[PDB]
Formats: sequence, C-alpha cells, structure tokens
Amino acid sequence: MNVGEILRHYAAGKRNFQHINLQEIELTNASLTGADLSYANLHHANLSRANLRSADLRNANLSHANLEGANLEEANLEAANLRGARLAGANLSGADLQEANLTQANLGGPPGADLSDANLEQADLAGANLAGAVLDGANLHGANLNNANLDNAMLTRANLEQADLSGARTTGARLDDADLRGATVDPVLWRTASLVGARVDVDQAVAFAAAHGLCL
Amino acid sequence: MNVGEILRHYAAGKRNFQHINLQEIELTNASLTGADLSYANLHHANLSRANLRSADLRNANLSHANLEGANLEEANLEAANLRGARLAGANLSGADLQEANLTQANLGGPGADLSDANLEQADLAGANLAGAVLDGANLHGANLNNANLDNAMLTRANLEQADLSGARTTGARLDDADLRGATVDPVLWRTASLVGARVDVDQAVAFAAAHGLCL
Repeated sequence: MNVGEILRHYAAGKRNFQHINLQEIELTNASLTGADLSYANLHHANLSRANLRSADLRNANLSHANLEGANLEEANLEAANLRGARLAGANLSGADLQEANLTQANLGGPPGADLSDANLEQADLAGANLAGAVLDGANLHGANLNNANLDNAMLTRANLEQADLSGARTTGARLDDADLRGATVDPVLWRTASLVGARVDVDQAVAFAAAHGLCL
Repeated sequence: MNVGEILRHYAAGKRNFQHINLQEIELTNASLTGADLSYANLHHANLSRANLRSADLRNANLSHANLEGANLEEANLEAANLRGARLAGANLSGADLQEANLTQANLGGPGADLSDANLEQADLAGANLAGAVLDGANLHGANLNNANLDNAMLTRANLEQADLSGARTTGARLDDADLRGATVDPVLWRTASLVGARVDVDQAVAFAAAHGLCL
C-alpha cells in the first residue's frame, strides 16, 4: 500500500490497517490517531512529526523508522521492534512499550524524547541513547539498559526494580525517588546519579558506601 | 617549689620531681626532658614553648595549663588532667595520653601534632582540634562529643568504638581510618573524607541513608 491509499482510507474513517506493509513509506506529518497498525511492517519508514496518538502498534516492525518529533501518547507498542529508530523529540507519554525492542534507538541528544509514565516493563533498551530524555514516573521494571546513555536523563519516581544498568552513562541523571531495588548498577552510578529518596536494598546501600571508597 | 630551685636541680641531673607542686609556675622556655613529674600539680602553669620530651607526666594535674608550642614527644600523660589546657602548636607526636582528660582543651583553631599518639579511652569532649594532626593516632573508645575536628587530619587513625556525637567534621580527613563501632552523626558521612575508611554494615547503611537513600 502507498501513501495516498492509506490517507484516503483513514480520511474515510477506516481504522483497521493491521498487518499492512508500509516499508520505506513517507508519512511525514501524517495524522493516524486510533489507527490499528498491529503487526504492520514500517521498516525504515519516515513518520517524522506524525500523529500516532492512541494507535495500536503492538508487534509492529519500526526498525530504523524515523519518528522524530512524532506523537505516540498512549500508543500500544508492546513488543514493537524499534531497533535503531530515530525518536528524538517524540512524545511517548503514557505509552505501553512493554517488551519492546528499543536497542540502539536514538531518544535525544545534547534534544530529548518524553516517556513520562510510560510502561517500559521488560523493554530491551540496550545501547540506546536517552540523553536528556524524560522518563519521570516510568516503569522500567526488568528493563535492559546496558550501555545506555542516560546522561542528564530524568528518571524521577521511576521504577527501576530488577533493571540492568550495566555500562549505562549516568552523569547528571536524576533518579530521585526512583525504586532501584534489585537493579544491577555499576559503582559509578552511585557516584553520579542523584539519588535522593531513591529506594535501595541492603546490598545496594553497601555498594553505595563502597563506591565512595569505604572498606568493609 | 619555685622556678630557680627546680631548674638548678634539673641542671644537676636530678630527674625525680614526682608529686611536686608547681601550680601557677612560669616555666616558659624551660627544658625538662626525661623529667618524672608524675602526680605533679601544674594547675594554670605557664609551660609555653617548654621541652617535655619523654617526660613522665602520668596523673599530672595540667588543668588550664599553657603548653602552647610545648614539645611532649613520647611523653607519658596517661590519666593526666588537661581540662581547658592550651596546646596550640604543641608536639605530642608519639605521646601516651590514654585515659587522659582533654575536655575543653584547645589544640589549634597552626594546629597541635598528635601523630601516632595513644589516645585510647581519652575524654576529649568539647575539645578544639581544628586543624590538628592525629594521623595514625589511636582513639579507640575516645569520647569526642562536640569536639571540633574541622580540618583535622585523622588519616589512618583508629576510631573504633569512639563517640563523635556532635563533632564538627567539615574538612576532616578520615581516609584509611577505622571507624567500626564508632558512634557518628549522619553529617559526618556527609562531610569527612572517608576513602579507605573501615566501617560496619550498619555504618554503610547509615552512610547511604545520610545521602538521602531510602530502605
């Protein structure tokens, strides 16, 4: 299916486009709210500035898709493939992104995506850039953040239980009131992140002290 | 006994002056090394710049004594009363000061040197040790209530079982100190350098907590 066809259909009030192939498509500025694009192929698709608010994108292939500046508020992205996707400035506030693959995804730079209150449970964000991103209130229970860039990323009140932050850059990260229990973190995180009211284990508290040079 | 008598005796090679009353005495600059002054009364004595190296001053009353700039290296001061004593610039390097009462004592505020001193069980409550050097000192079980340790150097010091409640610790260097079991305020965790400092599990927790972490 091409651009014109699908815009027409949406304008007619059609909302079921599930399984549709839209690889490489130019839907810049396109307005597709409430659209069911579950299981859709959008590999390398240009959705720059698109409005996808409340879309069903569950299981969609969005690898290396440009969503830069797109609206995805309360979109269902569970298990969506977003590997290498360009999301700088995207609004994912409230989105269901659980189990989604966001590896290598660019979510901001010295600009930042908004993921406030998003569900990122079990999401694979390994190697992702979230520098300056906003994840205030987000659920990252069990999320993989290996080698992720969280420089200046705001994670206040976020749930990082059981999360892996190995290799994550955390300079300027704000984890105040976050729940870190059971997360795997490098000792540098203790040195870099602000952690006021952050919730931790006993093992974590010890690690925190040790990371400041204390011996036991 | 007055000044002249005792200087003469020392110059003769007499060393036993134990129990001698020298209250209020002016022994500024006096040189009294190896002197046994155990149980001596030196209340409010001026010993400014005195050399007391290797003296036995055990149980001596040195309350409000001016020892400012005095040498006390390897002196035995165990159980000496030093309450309110003026010790700015004194060298107590290597001294046995255990059980000594140093409450209210001024040790720098230019500091005194207490390197490698034995301060076990010493009462230093309310003392001023600002800028003092206690590197390597043993303060096991010492009372440091409300002590000023601003910029005091306590590296490799033993603070096991010590009470530092109310102690000011801005700029304090506790690197490689042993803190196990010491009682400290949470502010100490915030203010002192603690690299290689040895701590309890309960201390590690308190440390985190003092940085705002919740359990």
